[PDB]
Amino acid sequence: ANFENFIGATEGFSEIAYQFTSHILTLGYAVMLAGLLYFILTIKNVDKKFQMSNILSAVVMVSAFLLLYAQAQNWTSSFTFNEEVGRYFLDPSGDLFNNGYRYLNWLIDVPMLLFQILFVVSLTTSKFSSVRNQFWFSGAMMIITGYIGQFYEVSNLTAFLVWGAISSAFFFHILWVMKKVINEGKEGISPAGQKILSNIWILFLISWTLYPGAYLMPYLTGVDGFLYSEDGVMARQLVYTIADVSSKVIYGVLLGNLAITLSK
Ligand SMILES: *C\C=C(C)/C=C/C=C(C)/C=C/C1=C(C)CCCC1(C)C
Repeated sequence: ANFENFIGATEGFSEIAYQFTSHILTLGYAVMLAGLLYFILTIKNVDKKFQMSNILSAVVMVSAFLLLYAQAQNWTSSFTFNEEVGRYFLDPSGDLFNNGYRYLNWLIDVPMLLFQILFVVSLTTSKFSSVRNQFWFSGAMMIITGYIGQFYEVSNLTAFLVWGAISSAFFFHILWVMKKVINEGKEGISPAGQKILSNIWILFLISWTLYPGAYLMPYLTGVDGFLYSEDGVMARQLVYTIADVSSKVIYGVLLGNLAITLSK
């Protein structure tokens, strides 16, 4: 159904590819647990008016920890070692590699990552509810559309790219609203706070952009290329993990540093 199931059923995964993926996916949820503690223990550092950011971050941590731990458990329990060939192949008796776990974490997270910023920075000419509604509708849509096309990653590479194209449309609209929010939030805050808001915008752009990259990591070097193999799966899962810590944990950390900066 997905690229990881196909490669695991045809050429198979080497011992290092399988060992490396389960390791990156373990490090993935382990830092979410660490992030959950950081946000809980640091709430006393920010004034009451900003604590909504810590709360939102902590709930994202929980969602990330639970679902990413299941994604890892699903990966390891999805392949078995064939001593006769020397590689890990799809196990007909297991439940297969399912991306729905990662895609459900995204759906729960988008509304909270985009909402929490509006609890630290202030808008000027924009309306609070107008920005929030645009963030929730388009953030959900980019995800349900990215999940619809992900079903044809193998079955139909045309629908894979069209759905990913529509999903991107909603994605670039978010970057647009996120840019006005950071421009308005900069007004009336000290130069120190502005610098952090600039770092946040840059981290938001790269981190969220990493996702579509992994969505295409295999079909990047062609239909018979270096990444159209077990290496493309190692790079996709790796890219997801980097974007996962950056867009969820690092992003939330920077917001807290901003809130800390604002109370002076
Ligand atoms: C886990 C938390 C968040 C905010 C995840 C965000 C993920 C993306 C922005 C993914 C975007 C996609 C794009 C742009 C196109 C293909 C489908 C994706 C969902 C991977």
